[PDB]
Amino acid sequence: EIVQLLMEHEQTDITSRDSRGNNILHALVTVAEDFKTQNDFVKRMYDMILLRSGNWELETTRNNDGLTPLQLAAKMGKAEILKYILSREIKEKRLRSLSRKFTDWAYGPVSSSLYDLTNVDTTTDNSVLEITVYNTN
Amino acid sequence: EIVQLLMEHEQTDITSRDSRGNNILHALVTVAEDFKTQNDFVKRMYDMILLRSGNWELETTRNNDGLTPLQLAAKMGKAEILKYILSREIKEKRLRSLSRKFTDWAYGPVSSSLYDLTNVDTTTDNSVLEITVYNTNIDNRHEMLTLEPLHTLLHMKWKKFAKHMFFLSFCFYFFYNITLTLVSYYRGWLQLLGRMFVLIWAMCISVKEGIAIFLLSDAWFHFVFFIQAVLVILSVFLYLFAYKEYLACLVLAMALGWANMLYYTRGFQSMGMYSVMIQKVILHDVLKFLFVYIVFLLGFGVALASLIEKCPKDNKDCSSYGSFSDAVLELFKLTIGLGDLNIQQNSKYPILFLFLLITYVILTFVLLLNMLIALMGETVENVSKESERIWRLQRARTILEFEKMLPEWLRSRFRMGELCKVAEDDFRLCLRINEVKWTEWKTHVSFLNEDPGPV
Amino acid sequence: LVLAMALGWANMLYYTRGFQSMGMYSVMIQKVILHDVLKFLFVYIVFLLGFGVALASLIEKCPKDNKDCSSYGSFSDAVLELFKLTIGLGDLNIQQNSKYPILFLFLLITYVILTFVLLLNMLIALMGETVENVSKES
Repeated sequence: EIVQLLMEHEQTDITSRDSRGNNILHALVTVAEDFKTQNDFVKRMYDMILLRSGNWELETTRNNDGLTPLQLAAKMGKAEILKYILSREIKEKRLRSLSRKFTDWAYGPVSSSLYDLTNVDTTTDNSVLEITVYNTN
Repeated sequence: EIVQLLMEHEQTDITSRDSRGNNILHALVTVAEDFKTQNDFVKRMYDMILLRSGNWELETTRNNDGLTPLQLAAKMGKAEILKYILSREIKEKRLRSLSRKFTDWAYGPVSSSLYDLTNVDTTTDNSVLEITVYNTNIDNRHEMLTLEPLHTLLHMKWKKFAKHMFFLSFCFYFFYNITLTLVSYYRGWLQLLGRMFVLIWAMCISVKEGIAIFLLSDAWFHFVFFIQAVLVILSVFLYLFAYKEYLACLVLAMALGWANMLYYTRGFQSMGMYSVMIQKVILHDVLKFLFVYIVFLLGFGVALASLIEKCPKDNKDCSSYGSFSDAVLELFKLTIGLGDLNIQQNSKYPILFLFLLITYVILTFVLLLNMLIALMGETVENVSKESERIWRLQRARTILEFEKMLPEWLRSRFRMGELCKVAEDDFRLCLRINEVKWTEWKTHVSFLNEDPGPV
Repeated sequence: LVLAMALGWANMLYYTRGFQSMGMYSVMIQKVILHDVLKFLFVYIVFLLGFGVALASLIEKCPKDNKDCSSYGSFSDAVLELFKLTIGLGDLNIQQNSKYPILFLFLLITYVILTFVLLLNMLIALMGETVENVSKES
């Protein structure tokens, strides 16, 4: 409710980066240590916030470490949140641009779940695949 | 309801002590055998009673055995009640003076649960820690120590000093037994000083283990160290004298010491469970096998010897298994797999000889198989759980041994207790802990320190 | 050249990691040789050195101008005999050129027994880790 209030307030700054360089979503990604401890409320908040901000600006940012919150999800052990971020399907035609998980082919129980490889394809200076696989701890 | 009535009556005597010296709370502590059997109603009664009596008088009492109900819980196996006795938080500002579990720092899911160490800090003639750890006839000591304050005390002390002392003693003993090896292998001025150091260190450990025995199988090591040092001093005595037995006792003590090295291997976590496995194996599993193997050995040995009793024909080499000891030696050699298997000479019944031998082999093999099957059955469960618990117990016992070895002033400097103020001019010693809970969101109305931060 | 050759034939296991079954097999090899065995080898070796110096000291009696008359003469030779016995090839007999033959035999037997129970316990620890960690972690 308070999040709804703040994002309804005009003086709010959504894209504000902290002294550590992190943004809102970066914090949440630091926060979700495990599914059992929090009963998975954070994914709901991530979803609500992205639905309340229809831009790619947030996911496009980099912290002072030079990493996307997705890249930060890799640098940490965030798993369920990552399952949500990669598997993201939106029926809303206004915000459908955001959903990475597409479904373009379906005759019945069979379907084509089409996914997005932008920063994952091992192309631009790092990748979720490379980052994770070469990560430690 | 009846309790409410009685405590509402003025003629009641709450502090009344029995012919045994116990009071109300002592009795409940005697009766809390298990959570499952009683469905945990006693904790509720303890709580209601303390809330009906706003004084420290009861828990400050001592029985005729000279023990608080808390100390009585330690001498007993009461666990669930004890978690309440230590972890006690009261939001009521009138009775808040009683609660030992304080929470002075909270910004969110993070908080500081501050606990009280009054009788637990190993200070006043006994303590819950010392009492529990040195207690016997209680198998619940593990769950007792899994609690927050005691566990964190042990860890804080290990990170303070004890690890240094453990590695230190390990180094001393290492150099000691190594010097002993050099001596035993080579038998100027350096050797004399080394021998003097050996005598001194041996006297030290010998007197330590002697005092330990006087204060007296988890303690199996003490007697072993004692026997070692005894054999050492005996070797020294016989060395000076014109005797041939000095080498024997010396060597025996040396090998015994290299065996005692396992006790120092008990330090490491994995090696700890490993050594616990050693002790458990050699205690439970093997002894049956060895006893019964030995009686089999004696039987088949006398059998073979009797058959072999045929005349050697003036040649010892012609007669194998002639001496009973030689026959037993051949059998054990065979069980190893070096034995000499052959059609016997100077024998009346070679067939029966062979058959009895084969039967001994087969029986030994299946017997080995059965110590193995018993081993696996016990291990599948006892291996993981019992190892960690018993290991931590041993760790705690040794830690407290080191802590009791030290004087008061050094102890006073190494105290993990940090004093903290509490309402009503109540000053008490405490151990700060910081924990987190992500599930239950409960606003903190009761907190001592206004400014939420480590300062 | 030879040592590198044998080291390479050992490195062949790394290529065995390709196959699914042999993959989990090689993972089991690595996990075993890392966790289980090192404890056994360290503690075995210290036992070995102790009982070795023991046997050598007892054997320190004069060989009588005959090296063959003195077994366990060199510490390395004694340790060799002990490991040979653990294999099961050792020569067990009443020792000559010895002051305390009974003590010698007893120390030897104790070494055997300790080694055996020790082996049994590493096997215990192995199984205890294998019940769960074998399948999934592999």
